[PDB]
Amino acid sequence: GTHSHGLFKKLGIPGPTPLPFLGNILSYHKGFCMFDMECHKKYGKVWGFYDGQQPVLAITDPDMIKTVLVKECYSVFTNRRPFGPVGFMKSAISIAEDEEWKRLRSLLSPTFTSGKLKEMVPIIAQYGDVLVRNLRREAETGKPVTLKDVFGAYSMDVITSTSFGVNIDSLNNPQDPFVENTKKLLRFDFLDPFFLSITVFPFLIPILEVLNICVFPREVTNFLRKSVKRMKESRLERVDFLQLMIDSQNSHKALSDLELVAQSIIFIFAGYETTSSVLSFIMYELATHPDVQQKLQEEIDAVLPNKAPPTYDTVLQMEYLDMVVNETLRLFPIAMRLERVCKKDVEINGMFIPKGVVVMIPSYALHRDPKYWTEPEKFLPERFSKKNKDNIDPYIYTPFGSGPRNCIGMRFALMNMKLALIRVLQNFSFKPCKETQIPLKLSLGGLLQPEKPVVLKVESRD
Ligand code: HEM
Ligand SMILES: CC(=O)[C@H]1CC[C@H]2[C@@H]3CCC4=CC(=O)CC[C@]4(C)[C@H]3CC[C@]12C
Repeated sequence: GTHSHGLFKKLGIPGPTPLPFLGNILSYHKGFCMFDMECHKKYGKVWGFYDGQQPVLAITDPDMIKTVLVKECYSVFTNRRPFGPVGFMKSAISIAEDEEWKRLRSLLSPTFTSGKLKEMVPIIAQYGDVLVRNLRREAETGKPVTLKDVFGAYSMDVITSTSFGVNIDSLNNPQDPFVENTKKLLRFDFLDPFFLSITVFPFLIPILEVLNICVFPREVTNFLRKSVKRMKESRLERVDFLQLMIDSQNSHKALSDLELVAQSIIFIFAGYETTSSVLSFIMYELATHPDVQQKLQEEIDAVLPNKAPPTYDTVLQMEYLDMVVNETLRLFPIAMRLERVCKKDVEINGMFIPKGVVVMIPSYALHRDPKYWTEPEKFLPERFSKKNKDNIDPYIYTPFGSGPRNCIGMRFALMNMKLALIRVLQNFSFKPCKETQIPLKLSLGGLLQPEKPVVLKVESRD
């Protein structure tokens, strides 16, 4: 079982020595992120490894990265690594490929313009208020609060309302069937037995498609499909993603009906647990660095006096806030990696890359690389002080990727998280208990998350 295993020794590329059938996956005991640093540390600029039989080429040079992510994105590095039995979700933009990806992407971009984002701020700012009362209510009771729980509820509230115009406080209405289903849409752990099996036996993926076994829980997708077509149905009696999409069905185009339901499902999958994880990582950093939390609270109260409500304009005004957000994303880029399938023999910047190879950018590692980042391990928001910008390479730092296929939901996710932080920090402060793990521990699994969940105390500023 060493078919594609000769490739990198042939081209003269360095790397860890692959076992038959398994390749290098046994090196994943430490998790993706620490496998990526070790390889960087030990082979340097470039290296090669095998996910089962699948050869993966890591690159860390910013010029090489740009060529891949930007310059030719369209005729060579268009698609992501196929990853599992996927059924109708093959039409979701993050999963679609080549020409149909390109069609969806430009059908869906107008939905993410800045105009639309502003129509949406009074809708998401509403759940900023909701989150606050939920927070005071169980902070004036004492004591430890689980962030992932309060920020998950907030992330859900904001998705349900901007995706579908469904307005519920999910923390307190925990069983609207709409809360129950959408909550099951978590990010995939690719070190789970199921995905490691799939990686070693990818010839099994088609078999699973046949039995209609899918990585998106068929019971949840059923629910949303029936939900959506009913929403479209009883709407022929503003503003939300569903609506913007229903409109771009009225004149590549003819954004399909089922194509629409797929995008709706995938927007949830993309924004729900991502947004809640980052908010947790940030609020963890703010509790462990009162320096920074105090400075932010002071910045907020100068832009928004008398606990005044955040607007779009006052949000972009706050550059210490922006500093904290980015410095958190550096330390914890929850994507971990960026990947493109190389779909033709190509020659980029002097390195020959044979057709079929997965080219991989180790985002977690580059964000912690001693060259570009002084004291890489410490939470230092001053890195992003507008002084030191332009000392920041947009290809080293890539928490939302880069190029035509970057995070289409970026400015939304950024605006979402900031409005949440502001409303929270206008009202509360967050101290570390010692149910709190200090310092933080990342998971040995395939998701960038804390080992044990983050718990803190929440004091009302009154
Ligand atoms: C803090 C929250 C988020 C982070 C850190 C994040 C990060 C990322 C990253 C790294 C990628 C891959 C980009 C690449 O391959 O270069 C991505 C893709 C994507 N994200 Fe986000 N994301 C977040 C939230 C969201 C939200 C809220 C949405 C939608 C509402 C969203 C929708 C997408 C979509 C649709 C793609 C694939 C786009 C395509 O393939 O054309 N993400 N995200
Ligand atoms: C947590 C996670 O990544 C999810 C995504 C796809 C999910 C799997 C999908 C297929 C599946 C079918 C089963 O009957 C057992 C559970 C499993 C094996 C699921 C376990 C949890 C997985 C691995």
